[PDB]
Amino acid sequence: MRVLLIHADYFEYEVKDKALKNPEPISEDMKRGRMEEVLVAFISVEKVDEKNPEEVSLKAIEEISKVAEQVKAENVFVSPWAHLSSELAKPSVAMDILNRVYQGLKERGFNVGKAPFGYYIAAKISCKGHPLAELSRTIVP
Amino acid sequence: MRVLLIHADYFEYEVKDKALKNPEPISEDMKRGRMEEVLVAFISVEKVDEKNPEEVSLKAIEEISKVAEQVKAENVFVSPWAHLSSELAKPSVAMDILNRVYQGLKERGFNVGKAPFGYYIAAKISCKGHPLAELSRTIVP
Repeated sequence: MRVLLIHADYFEYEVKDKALKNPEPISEDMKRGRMEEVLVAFISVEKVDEKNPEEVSLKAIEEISKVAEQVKAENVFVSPWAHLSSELAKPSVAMDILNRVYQGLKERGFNVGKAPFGYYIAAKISCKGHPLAELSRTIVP
Repeated sequence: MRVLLIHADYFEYEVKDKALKNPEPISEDMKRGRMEEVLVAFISVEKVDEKNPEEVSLKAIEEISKVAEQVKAENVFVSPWAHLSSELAKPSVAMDILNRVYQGLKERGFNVGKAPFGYYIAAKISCKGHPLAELSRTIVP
């Protein structure tokens, strides 16, 4: 798993076309979402993660939590992101892990948001620019 | 070299604190910059690139150009980005390659902008959300 963490003033997205034939279904109100003062977690689930969904999820939960605690973000957003890796996991594994990370961050106490899987999405973000505002982490079994 | 390419409605940045003791010097007017309808090129220069600055630069020039031509972006922005790699090049090599890529994109005919090296930078971006709007490429000797 590869993750890019961005401490942001705001992050807003709008779902555009489907990238998969059968993407994640969504209500009208899940097409757009916005959070402020938010640690955005751009997550690229890999093939190698298929071997241990739960361990990988637990590490990602913890690595993301630490940074959010260190930067004093109460809000966290989980986004799927095909763009930190070339060996990517099949969608079942990807959605599995993305939901596990989403749930475990809720369990830690953050106000957590997410984006639907399997779509092209427009987004806008304002990146803060302090020293810990942009971090990347690599997570394996 | 690792590159993330983002086709954007706009990209605006503001230089904040120095990340290096001796960063790239800049006039007042280089502290902020904005472009619209722009292919932003987030570039992470690696250790392995120290071996062939010019080849690596030529490939990056071409890979970026193709995408800009394919997405019909006349504007290209080159940003240094420490966040696509763990084995990063020393700053001399990094600035060397970043300037070569900047110059060669000017030679191709794009209106090209860049950001200063060696600073923490705040930025905002609106990502387009069509299928080719977010691409990553890996470039080696």
